[PDB]
Amino acid sequence: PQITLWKRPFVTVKVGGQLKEALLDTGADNTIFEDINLPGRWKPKMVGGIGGFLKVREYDQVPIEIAGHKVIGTVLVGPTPVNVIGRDTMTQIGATLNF
Amino acid sequence: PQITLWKRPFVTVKVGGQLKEALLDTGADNTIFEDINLPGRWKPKMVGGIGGFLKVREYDQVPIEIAGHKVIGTVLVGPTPVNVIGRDTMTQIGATLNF
Repeated sequence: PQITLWKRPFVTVKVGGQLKEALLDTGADNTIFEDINLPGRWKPKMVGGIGGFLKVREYDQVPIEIAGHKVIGTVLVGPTPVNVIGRDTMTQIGATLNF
Repeated sequence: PQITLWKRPFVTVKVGGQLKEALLDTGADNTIFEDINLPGRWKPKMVGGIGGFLKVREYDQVPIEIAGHKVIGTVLVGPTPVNVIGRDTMTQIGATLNF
């Protein structure tokens, strides 16, 4: 649908099998979740951080659905204050910014 | 304008009478610029994540123009990877997220 920005743009997402709230974040390149149980095959990911490598897993072949749109994407699992839907998943979903 | 997310959603802005480029960032509550000189008193604020917690400055009565729209409010000044137009400013121009 169509979202104004008075509230943070949290949306309900079905990721893998599970329902989570995630923020649509046009400033973020990737889609990251924390606190999650993906059944997928994951691979480790190298992400440089303060004090060394952050603990970050990558899941491909992830069913993602937001507002009826069902897609297969890539989800990073790592430390993040909220779940974020970055531009990688927004573009697969035809999301535009309007003004 | 109607702006897709294949690239980083940068636009031209006039902040405190000066032209800049900034990323339209739906995941940021506030607008922040680096490397600008504003008139008047500031207040200490902090923005975080990791990279750490960053002490920043908040200025008031600051004019922002995005496509002939105009708002006079607060902005943050401090270290930031790119200039950022946050929700606080994007609501003042009518911006929406459409999926």
